[PDB]
Amino acid sequence: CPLMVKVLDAVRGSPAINVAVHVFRKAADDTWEPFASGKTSESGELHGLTTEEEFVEGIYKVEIDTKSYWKALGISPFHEHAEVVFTANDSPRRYTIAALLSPYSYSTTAVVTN
Amino acid sequence: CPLMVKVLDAVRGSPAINVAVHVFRKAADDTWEPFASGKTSESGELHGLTTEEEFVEGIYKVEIDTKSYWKALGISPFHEHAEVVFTANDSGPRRYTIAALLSPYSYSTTAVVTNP
Amino acid sequence: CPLMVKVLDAVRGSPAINVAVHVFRKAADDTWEPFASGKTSESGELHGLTTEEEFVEGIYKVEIDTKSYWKALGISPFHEHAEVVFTANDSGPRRYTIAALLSPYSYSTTAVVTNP
Amino acid sequence: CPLMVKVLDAVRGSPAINVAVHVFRKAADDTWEPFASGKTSESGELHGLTTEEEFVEGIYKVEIDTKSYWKALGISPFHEHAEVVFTANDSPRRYTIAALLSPYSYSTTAVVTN
Ligand SMILES: O=C(O)Cc1ccccc1Nc1c(Cl)cccc1Cl
Ligand SMILES: O=C(O)Cc1ccccc1Nc1c(Cl)cccc1Cl
Repeated sequence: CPLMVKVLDAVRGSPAINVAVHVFRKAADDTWEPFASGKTSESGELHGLTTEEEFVEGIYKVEIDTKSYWKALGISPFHEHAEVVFTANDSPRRYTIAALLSPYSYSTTAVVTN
Repeated sequence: CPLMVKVLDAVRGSPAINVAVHVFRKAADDTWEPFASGKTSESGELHGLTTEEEFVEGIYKVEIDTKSYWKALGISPFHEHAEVVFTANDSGPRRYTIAALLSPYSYSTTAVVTNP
Repeated sequence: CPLMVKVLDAVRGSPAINVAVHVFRKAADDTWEPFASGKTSESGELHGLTTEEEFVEGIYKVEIDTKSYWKALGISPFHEHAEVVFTANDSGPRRYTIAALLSPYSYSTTAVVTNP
Repeated sequence: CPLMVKVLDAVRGSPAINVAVHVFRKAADDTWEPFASGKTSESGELHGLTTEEEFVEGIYKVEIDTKSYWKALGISPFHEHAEVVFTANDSPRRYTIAALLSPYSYSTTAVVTN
């Protein structure tokens, strides 16, 4: 599993469950190409987005549909989503994209390991 | 000032100086139209991006050029740039402060929204 | 102003107002001696805690009373209070801004350190 | 495992390895009593600090020795440590205390689950 997403709720102190995540790859013409997607599990985790064979070097965008998440909890959010844009690089790389969510704030970190 | 950006450096314990910022607005046709751009000052702040008249209701994207910043300092960062996307002024004019705290492999961003 | 505190609310997208702050200094005998205290204003800022003369070299603890804050608003938070412990002024006098961003189950804190 | 600590490095984008963690319980006389301790593993994780039988309701402090961590990497840190003070409460509770570290900044979150 080369690319994993982890999403947490800073208001309830829990995994953020059933959050839609869309991954895009940057094409040669600079448009964003749909690459992979899913919903976070009960652990707030999203696995099996892609394989090592497909996950070539390039610029990727991970879009976390945070607005819909806060809406379903009855809370008015600030952001449309959270966007994590980065270059995948063969020179470590099991990528964990973690995001902590608040109504008016989010943080994201990359955990890159062998 | 209706839209302002503040950036801090979590490695140096300092304002993030000379950080390029590009602001876009979602157009009728769903494309990101260039709206405003600037660079953070010595205080890590960016003011005078727009006016109260030009800053109408819409979906805005604030792109903080974090990679260029860390690179300009001999650090190879994870992110290309931090992207803050939000609907602004949908219940009348508000004033927005987009705050960001930067580490090479992490950032957090928060919004301060006040009613003038 | 050599020591200042700024607090934001990540739930409301606002300054955290009326947040109690207690500052302690490590004494010769290793105990935490009361140093200064105050409350954040409408801007979420706390100034005038100490002077440049009183703020000598030492290990300081800034206690931001986050539980009291969230409780005063009908939210049951995780943390009792955020604790920022640091050595100050060990290479001559500096000015410190302790910044904190609060969520019910999370906070981040950063330091802005400037040479006057 | 009622209490788990996870520590990450925001500069290198990795688990923070070999970080000393000390847990204290608040005594009736308001002093901090040594409760449990350890070093974070290669995954930046610390498990088996305590058991359900011992982890009774009360105020606990998790002290993360961040200064020593940054020193060993040759980096001058701001904080003496990171302190996470909280009440353990029987009314969820598998507690994960997560901390993300930078030289002049840290964030911490509680992930509390059933
Ligand atoms: O991911 C973030 O940036 C938010 C954050 C803040 C404080 C402590 C931990 C985390 N994230 C986090 C968590 Cl809560 C668990 C596993 C891995 C990570 Cl990166
Ligand atoms: O800016 C953010 O979103 C994160 C953050 C984390 C910890 C401490 C401060 C901040 N932000 C922040 C900033 Cl960038 C300026 C003034 C006051 C604050 Cl609280």
